[PDB]
Amino acid sequence: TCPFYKKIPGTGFTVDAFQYGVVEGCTAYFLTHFHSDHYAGLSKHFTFPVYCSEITGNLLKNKLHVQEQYIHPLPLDTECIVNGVKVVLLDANHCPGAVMILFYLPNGTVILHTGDFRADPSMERSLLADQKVHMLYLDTTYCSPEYTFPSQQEVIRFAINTAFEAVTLNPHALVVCGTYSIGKEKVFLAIADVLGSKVGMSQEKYKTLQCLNIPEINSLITTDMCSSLVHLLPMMQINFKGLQSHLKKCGGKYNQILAFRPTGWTHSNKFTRIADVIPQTKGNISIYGIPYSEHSSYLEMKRFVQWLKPQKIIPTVNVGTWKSRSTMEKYFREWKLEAGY
Ligand code: NI
Repeated sequence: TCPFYKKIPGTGFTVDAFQYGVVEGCTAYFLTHFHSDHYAGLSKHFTFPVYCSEITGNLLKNKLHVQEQYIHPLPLDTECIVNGVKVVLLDANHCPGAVMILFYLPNGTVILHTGDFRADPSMERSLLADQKVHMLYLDTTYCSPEYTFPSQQEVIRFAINTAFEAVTLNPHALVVCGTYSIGKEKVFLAIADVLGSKVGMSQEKYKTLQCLNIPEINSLITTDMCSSLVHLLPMMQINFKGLQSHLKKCGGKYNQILAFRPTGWTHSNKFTRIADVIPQTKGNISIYGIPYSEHSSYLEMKRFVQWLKPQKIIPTVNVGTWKSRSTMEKYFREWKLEAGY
């Protein structure tokens, strides 16, 4: 049954709650972003109102075939009225089309649901600064102090320099980048840009990217693999067997693969600096794991919450074990005591 942390009190609303069947007394289903754990259960047969960003609405219509009459896209940073309740969508700095939702309840409570986010100081100057928030439903994916990682900018710098060096030394090398959902587009796009190539990909992936309103996308992506030296593959295929196989398919156009797997976190971060990262190599294949995250680090999350000073925090991630839940609640108390709220 629908967990409490997907329900907005004082409304008929749910958030990312599409896998429970008909939620009893839900008059509007919000979807924060197009990732499978959050959209699971949507299809062409869904007949209730879905509220989302324009980009998420493009993906609903074109990838899952949800009918147009049930998609209610809302513009960002704009006061809107839904079943008599004022709401605002804000940029979550997650994947394309991902939002946070501000709800202004009739009784005067103000709730922020972050959906999935990577906290950023830029948020401290949006519509959030203009009023107080009583309840925060928080993306706690990496809510433990061992989760440190570099800025997205330092990681893209490392990838571009690595790729440019490799292909300049060997103009017959192929670069491969893994993907399994929308998000992290900058990795493969920035590499293609420095090399003067388009990114080659499957028809289904090309379709997904064309839903995202990315400026100048017809210039950066293609389905013609033959004309490209940056290929996008499913993440699962980013291993020595999958890559040896792919290289065979290219028919002696290329004699080396440099591949990138942008993971969330990996334990090498506690010990290693981005400058200090090395690939796994076998034969003429090298694989780099790079810590490109689209979730808050522990310190980025902590800053955001200590700025916002909510009266109550409701975690939405890692809530399934008692030891996790208990540890998170202890961090929230430290933060409140340190900041004085
Ligand atoms: Ni997500």
